[PDB]
Amino acid sequence: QLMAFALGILSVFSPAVLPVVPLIFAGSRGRALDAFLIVAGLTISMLILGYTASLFFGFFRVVAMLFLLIFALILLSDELDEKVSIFASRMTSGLSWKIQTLPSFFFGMLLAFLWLPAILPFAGIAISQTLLSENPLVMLSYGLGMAVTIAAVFKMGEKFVKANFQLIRKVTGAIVLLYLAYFALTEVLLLE
Repeated sequence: QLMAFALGILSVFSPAVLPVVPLIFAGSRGRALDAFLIVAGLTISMLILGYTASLFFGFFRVVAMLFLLIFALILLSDELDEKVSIFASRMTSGLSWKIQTLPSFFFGMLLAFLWLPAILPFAGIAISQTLLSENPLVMLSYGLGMAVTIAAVFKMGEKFVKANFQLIRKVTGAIVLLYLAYFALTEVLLLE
């Protein structure tokens, strides 16, 4: 949304684990603020795709995601763990082009990169949905992933949690859902 980016900054407030190690998908530093801008960034380029650009910045979408992969590499670096291993699994579900790819910037590789920036912005579109047209399909698909994640993060407003091991699990569901919603060959237009 035109304020979802702002929503993340509030999240940054909530300190939490001093190391704030990628756990609450939050943050607690100056450099982190710069990273927050990136999550917001993914939605604007993509919106043009909604129908069929062919005269905007279609190329920008692939390169933009490439820079993001660098941030993703740190997650894999982790000293092995659960969700991290499963997180890689999203790549198998997410990728598609294989026995029929279009020689370019490895479109499919780029897509895997794309999921990590979102989430709170993904949360931002949903707020828009309640006060905008109708489409329970996204909500129903989104709802199971959304309810667990939204409740845990809300706690941050007052103060995050020690480092609830359960909380990390919520992050994966939101990420899996976003790719499917974008695929929806409908909506995402609205603006004439």
